[PDB]
Amino acid sequence: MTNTLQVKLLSKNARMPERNHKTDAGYDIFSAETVVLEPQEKAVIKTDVAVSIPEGYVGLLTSRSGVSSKTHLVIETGKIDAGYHGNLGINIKNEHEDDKMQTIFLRNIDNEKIFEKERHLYKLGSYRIEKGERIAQLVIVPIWTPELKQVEEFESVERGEKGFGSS
Amino acid sequence: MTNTLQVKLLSKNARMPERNHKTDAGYDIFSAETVVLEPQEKAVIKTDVAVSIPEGYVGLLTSRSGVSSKTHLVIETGKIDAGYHGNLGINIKNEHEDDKMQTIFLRNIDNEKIFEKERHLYKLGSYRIEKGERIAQLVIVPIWTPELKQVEEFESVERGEKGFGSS
Amino acid sequence: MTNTLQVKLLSKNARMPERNHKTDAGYDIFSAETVVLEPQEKAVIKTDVAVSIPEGYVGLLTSRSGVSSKTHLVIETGKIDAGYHGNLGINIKNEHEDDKMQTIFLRNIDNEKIFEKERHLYKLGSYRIEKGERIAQLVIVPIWTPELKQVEEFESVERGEKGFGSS
Ligand SMILES: O=c1ccn([C@H]2C[C@H](O)[C@@H](COP(=O)(O)NP(=O)(O)OP(=O)(O)O)O2)c(=O)[nH]1
Ligand SMILES: O=c1ccn([C@H]2C[C@H](O)[C@@H](COP(=O)(O)NP(=O)(O)OP(=O)(O)O)O2)c(=O)[nH]1
Ligand SMILES: O=c1ccn([C@H]2C[C@H](O)[C@@H](COP(=O)(O)NP(=O)(O)OP(=O)(O)O)O2)c(=O)[nH]1
Ligand SMILES: [Mg+2]
Ligand SMILES: [Mg+2]
Ligand SMILES: [Mg+2]
Ligand SMILES: [Mg+2]
Repeated sequence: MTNTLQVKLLSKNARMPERNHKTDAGYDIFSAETVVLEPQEKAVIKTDVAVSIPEGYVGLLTSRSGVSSKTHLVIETGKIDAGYHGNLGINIKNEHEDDKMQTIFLRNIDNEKIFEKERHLYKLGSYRIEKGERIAQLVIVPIWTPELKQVEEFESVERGEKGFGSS
Repeated sequence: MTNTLQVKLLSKNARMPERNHKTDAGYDIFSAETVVLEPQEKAVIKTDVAVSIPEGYVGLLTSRSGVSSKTHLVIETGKIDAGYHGNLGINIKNEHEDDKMQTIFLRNIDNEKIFEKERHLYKLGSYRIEKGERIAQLVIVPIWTPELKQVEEFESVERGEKGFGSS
Repeated sequence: MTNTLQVKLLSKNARMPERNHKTDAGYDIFSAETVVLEPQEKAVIKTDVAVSIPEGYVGLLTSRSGVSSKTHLVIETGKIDAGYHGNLGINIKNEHEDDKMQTIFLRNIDNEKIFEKERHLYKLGSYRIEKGERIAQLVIVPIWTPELKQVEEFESVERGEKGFGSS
């Protein structure tokens, strides 16, 4: 049949993607690892989840408005090709500045201070993404993949070359 | 009928979205508030506009090439679910560095200095987004929302696990 | 016929976009110029390539997971309107911090040090994008462009106003 997406859990640490509502457009993706990201630090957070997006579609592995509005964790949107059967990685950076100051509080993905019994010194603006937290979503859209034809001029001429804030 | 989108203006400060051309793919969104963003400062700029995206679609509340190329104002693309009837917020950050230096000129969304009769000291790289300025656009695309089926291996095996700059 | 996209090479420095696989969702875009980007520096890298996206579609000129995961080069996704026949520009920023330190090594788009016989002093975190390197991709998706109808309340009431990390 159609209207079905294959998903493969690559470890015990993985979790099956879930739609929040029937109305909602994507599936929440869970982190399969606990990671501390210092200011300006980049990482590819593993999900231990693979999918088989069929042809004529592309998967947008993208941020959640809750995480992106509350924290300086920035997720560059991954375009999951209709073929990539590997481990989905979340391309992330802590875009907080490295101002050289210290603190004893990490911050969670809701920007709340993490209280812990054992005291540790962290760089200010550091985040902990915990195993099993919702940090991304996958929205699947159809694509158009025609063959390209080189030309010296186009088929028809109103917008033209105007762009980059021309109105 | 179909081919119609409901829009609700939540205040006098709101404005109806507009297509720039017939050719263009999205609707320009207007700020309903005047906001100053210092370097590294994050905000959710209200539009006082709500919409009812019908099911099988998602709305991409996204940047304009003019604003994003000229300024360090970065808009994280919001995915407006086919259901969210609330106030559309523009998830924004001033990604200019906080170098500790001062100036008397704010900068507008075209990166032009704002001249004002009364002198004030601002942090360098600060922006003023004025009420009624075009700061974002909404592009609506169809989505594919199938039911997920867990598997141990996929239906067919060429790309495979290769990614993250493998070619 | 349909299922064809017109492309126009605006100079000798341009190159025709290419699909990596048959499975893949987009066309790799090549830089038509050699550019050095210092920390925090913004640019619009020219491709010397134009396209005619037909109506009912939009082109996402977007990052590659290889470049974005390995370097601090951030590409803001351009929405190419179904009409824009101009030179496609890659809206890019070097999001590496300006920590005031120096080095003799530029970095390429794989984050590898560039060894050169003549010694030069660069700012730390500077990148060289060379003419003919793959720095972006174009994914084309269909759009929905209805006429807007203003209302005081919506046609039907479960999600409602809930958002920005409400679950
Ligand atoms: O965030 C991401 C982005 C991409 N990917 C995977 C999916 C995609 O099929 C694959 C390659 O994506 P891109 O074509 O955008 N990156 P690049 O062109 O550099 O790699 P390749 O040379 O393999 O195409 O990497 C992720 O798992 N997470
Ligand atoms: O920039 C934005 C992003 C999202 N939104 C709204 C639209 C969407 O329906 C809602 C939730 O979007 P996400 O699912 O991407 N964020 P999150 O998953 O954190 O919130 P929720 O738990 O409500 O799904 O927030 C905005 O108004 N502006
Ligand atoms: O990265 C980009 C982004 C946009 N563009 C072009 C394509 C698009 O048709 C045109 C305008 O895009 P936007 O509507 O998103 N920018 P803006 O609304 O500021 O400019 P205009 O006033 O011309 O619509 O600029 C690029 O070439 N590269
Ligand atoms: Mg959600
Ligand atoms: Mg526009
Ligand atoms: Mg920054
Ligand atoms: Mg590719």
